[PDB]
Amino acid sequence: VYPPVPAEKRKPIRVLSLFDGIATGLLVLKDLGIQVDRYIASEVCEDSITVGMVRHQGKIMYVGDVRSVTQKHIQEWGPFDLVIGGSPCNDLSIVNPARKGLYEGTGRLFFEFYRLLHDARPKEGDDRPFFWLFENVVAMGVSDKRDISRFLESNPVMIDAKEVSAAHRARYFWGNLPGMNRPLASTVNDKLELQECLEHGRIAKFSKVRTIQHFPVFMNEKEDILWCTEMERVFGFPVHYTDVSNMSRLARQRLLGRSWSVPVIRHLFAPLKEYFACV
Amino acid sequence: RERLVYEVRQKCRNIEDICISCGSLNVTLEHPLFVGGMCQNCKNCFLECAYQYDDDGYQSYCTICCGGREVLMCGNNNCCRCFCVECVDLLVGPGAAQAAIKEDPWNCYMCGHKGTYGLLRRREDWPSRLQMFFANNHDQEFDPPKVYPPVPAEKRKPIRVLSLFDGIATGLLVLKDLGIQVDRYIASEVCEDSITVGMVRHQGKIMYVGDVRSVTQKHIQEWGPFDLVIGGSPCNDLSIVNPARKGLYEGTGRLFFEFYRLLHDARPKEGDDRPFFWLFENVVAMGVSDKRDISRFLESNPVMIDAKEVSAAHRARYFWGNLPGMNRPLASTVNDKLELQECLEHGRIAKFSKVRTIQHFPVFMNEKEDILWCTEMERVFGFPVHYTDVSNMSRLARQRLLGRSWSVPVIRHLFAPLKEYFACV
Ligand SMILES: Nc1ncnc2c1ncn2[C@@H]1O[C@H](CSCC[C@H](N)C(=O)O)[C@@H](O)[C@H]1O
Ligand SMILES: Nc1ncnc2c1ncn2[C@@H]1O[C@H](CSCC[C@H](N)C(=O)O)[C@@H](O)[C@H]1O
Ligand SMILES: [Zn+2]
Ligand SMILES: [Zn+2]
Ligand SMILES: [Zn+2]
Repeated sequence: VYPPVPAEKRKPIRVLSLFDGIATGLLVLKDLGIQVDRYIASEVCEDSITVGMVRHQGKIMYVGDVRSVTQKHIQEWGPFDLVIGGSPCNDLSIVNPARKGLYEGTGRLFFEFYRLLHDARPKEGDDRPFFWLFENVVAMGVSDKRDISRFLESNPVMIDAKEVSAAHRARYFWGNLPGMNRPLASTVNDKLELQECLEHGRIAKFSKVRTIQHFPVFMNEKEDILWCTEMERVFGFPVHYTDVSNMSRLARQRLLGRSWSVPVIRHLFAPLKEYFACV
Repeated sequence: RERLVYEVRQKCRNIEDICISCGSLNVTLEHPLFVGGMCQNCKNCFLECAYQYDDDGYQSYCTICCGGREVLMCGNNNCCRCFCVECVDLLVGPGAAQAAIKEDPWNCYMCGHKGTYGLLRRREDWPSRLQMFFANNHDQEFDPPKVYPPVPAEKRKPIRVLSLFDGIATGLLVLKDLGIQVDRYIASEVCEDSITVGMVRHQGKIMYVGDVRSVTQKHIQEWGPFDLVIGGSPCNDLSIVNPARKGLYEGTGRLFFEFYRLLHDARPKEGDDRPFFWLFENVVAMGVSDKRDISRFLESNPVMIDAKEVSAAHRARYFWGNLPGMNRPLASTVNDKLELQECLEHGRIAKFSKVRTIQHFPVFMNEKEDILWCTEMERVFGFPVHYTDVSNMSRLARQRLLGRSWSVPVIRHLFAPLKEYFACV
């Protein structure tokens, strides 16, 4: 536990964000009104790059693959105040029909986070505030979870988004952010019922959508999928967030599906306001 | 015309006494863009052909004669004109076309910086003459539309609209933007995506009908008196942009009459002097006898309105109707974006200032050639941001859906004096 820095002394936060996806982290930091000095992001999927580019207005400095980031890169891109990331979950999740393996691909990429975390960490005796967050799914192996806990040298917190959002999104969060254990509060802006997240003219038999009776909606006495803008509303994203480039619906749903739940991430990132500068 | 222009350059015949399109001696008009006379058959050809563009975004035929077998496309940015080899042999000289092919950065004669050549010289008020040229269509003489006296403000009531070929509910959207109270908005449409767009964006208010051909006069009577009937025939088959142009009169022409029928069904009787208004829309790249038959049946003179005046698209459209002030000039408000660049997303730069939609991919982003994004196509046509992102549809379909639609500030311009006849929010 690092002691709080006085308000006049606070500075803009610097974030290294691995497996950034659609820039949920920076978006949440903006929503909290924290000044962001810089936001370095590694990602490989072009659609997600584009989403971040447009929605965050060129501010994000885009890097390539995480495996091309050296310790020299970490040093020359300035000291980092917050390192965040979530390993690929599509291969760990049981939803993908082609489950060739779980430890392959995703597990290797985990260590990449691990490496860069140590690269971004201040030395002992440098008592400057430094924070990190790793995210993963709950449907994972026990020895896998143990090895992750061993390497990050911490105990996981399971947080389920149902407490604050209209999705069943149970996720592990390792990290040293203050108040990562405390209970989740749902603000009035958050929508605990699926029906509030639907478009007008639609009615939901479901109150929650399970995403980690396939088609959740009865509209005009017919069974339909949630629309992309509603999937955004379920996860807490701003309205029409992923409509940037010309991409197919299947891809755009997939893109939204991988992402972090916005009010959960707001809940986690909120006490960082006590350590950095405000807008 | 080779021997006749031989006598023209020998100072024995005036170029203004000869039809520079086909060499006819039956000179009635002057050519609107360049020096010479113009015969009536060439006027009909010019009406059909001038604003016809190929799939490359350049003109389908020569700009001069509206024919030509092999054409010269123009190098200058945003210019889409073509000049066939035959025309250049008279006006610039023999072999000038074959020599002009070899000039790799070439500018066409509407874009030439000098503006003055030997036999061909560009006439100075050509945009004014282009605007006058449609007023020059007095062959289809018709009586002026009946002007209805303004209803006092306290007496005004909410407008009722019958909207055929509604598409994505551009009309109701514009009426909302003008702040006119809408009692009801009956709409016929058949494409499910467009139905959905209207449903969501206009919040269940729209009462959806099926095919226009299932709407009877009894239907028209029992759905209450209508104050405004609007519509635009399918333009995809009339447009030269669709590769599969099987016909022009088939499909689209038949559906035109549907509008015609329901218009008469919705019209008040003589002696019923209640205000009533109607609008029909169509493309400029259409047949002359087609345009005549349309003018004959709607018993009116078309107004051509080009969206370039108020928006970032070349969208030249005919508007028949009796709305007051349909002839008056178009004003572009500060909210409207006359440059393509203002309509782009951040991080993108447009070499183009206008997009021609009636160098295929209009955008240089990160030193690469890309299509406009769907939300930008919405911004080009004046639609609200993220207007067509309702259901889960493909990009090709969603672009197509946007492409057919009416230009929003043009429709705002047309619908604006209806505020003097109906109730406000
Ligand atoms: N080698 C690699 N380097 C960086 N990102 C990668 C990668 N391989 C896969 N990814 C990306 O890692 C992401 C994992 S899920 C990302 C969730 C993210 N927090 C969000 O809010 O969207 C995927 O988007 C995938 O595109
Ligand atoms: N039989 C029919 N009845 C009603 N609409 C039809 C039809 N056949 C085709 N259409 C529709 O007519 C439209 C012509 S273009 C529509 C433009 C409209 N003003 C807009 O703003 O979108 C197309 O959307 C097409 O889907
Ligand atoms: Zn002629
Ligand atoms: Zn020609
Ligand atoms: Zn030119």
